[PDB]
Amino acid sequence: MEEAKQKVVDFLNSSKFYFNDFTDLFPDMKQREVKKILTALVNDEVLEYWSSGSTTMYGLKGAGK
Amino acid sequence: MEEAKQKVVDFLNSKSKSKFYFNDFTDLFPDMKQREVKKILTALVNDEVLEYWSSGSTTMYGLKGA
Repeated sequence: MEEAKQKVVDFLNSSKFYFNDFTDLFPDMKQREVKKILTALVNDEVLEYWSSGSTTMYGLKGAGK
Repeated sequence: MEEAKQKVVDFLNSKSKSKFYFNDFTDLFPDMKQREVKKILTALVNDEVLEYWSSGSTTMYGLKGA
């Protein structure tokens, strides 16, 4: 798959991570760009996300369970 | 994803251990051919939804990260 998406899968495939923890890992990306990459992974069901506090939290599919 | 692949995902995303045998899945899909079940599971592994394990004389599958 895509390189930026694989970077996200490997980081978690190893704590609690929010949307801004990901935008920190992609310095040369826009907030818009990173949200799209993470949303594409949720669509494909590699990741699963939800509303947590005043932002969003992401994890590998089944993290909640 | 397609119905056959979503079926697999719903079963593993439950409260159910980390990995199951290839035959645990063919057990769930009695209608499907063994070849077709191996096909969808290999595809799910290719898309990194599932992790693949060689176990004994057979194979094991589970949610990536499990």
